[PDB]
Amino acid sequence: MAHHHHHHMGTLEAQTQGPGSMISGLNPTLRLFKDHKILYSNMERGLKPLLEVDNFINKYIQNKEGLEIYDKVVGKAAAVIIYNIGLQNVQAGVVSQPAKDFLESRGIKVAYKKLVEKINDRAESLIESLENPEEVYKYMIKRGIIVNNL
Repeated sequence: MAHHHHHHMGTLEAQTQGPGSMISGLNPTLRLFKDHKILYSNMERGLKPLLEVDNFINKYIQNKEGLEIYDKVVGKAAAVIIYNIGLQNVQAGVVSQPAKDFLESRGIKVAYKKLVEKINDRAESLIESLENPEEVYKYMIKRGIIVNNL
């Protein structure tokens, strides 16, 4: 038994396709992981840096909770910033002694390298309570170690 079909006009009107993507041979010097698995990949310089992905962590990263991060150099600015982000699992290539100390002191599990005892910054010998990142942040402007440029 066959069925006779009733014909119908297509009448379709589609929309433009979205943008593609690009890579850089420099590779993501900044990175986010979950269960050591690559969650996200980013640069600290260029468009959408470590500063901007911080400036909306909550909005960009829904899974901020218990997440891991990777950076280049944990200086004073990177110490205050990582503390501002509030991540418990971090990795870096290099780290300043007061920075590594502060991170491990907050109970942040970190993987990084540098053999030093003291970075010559006068805030250390002046400020009694190294609890508040805003005290050192001002001196961080004074020495200008907020910009990653030697």
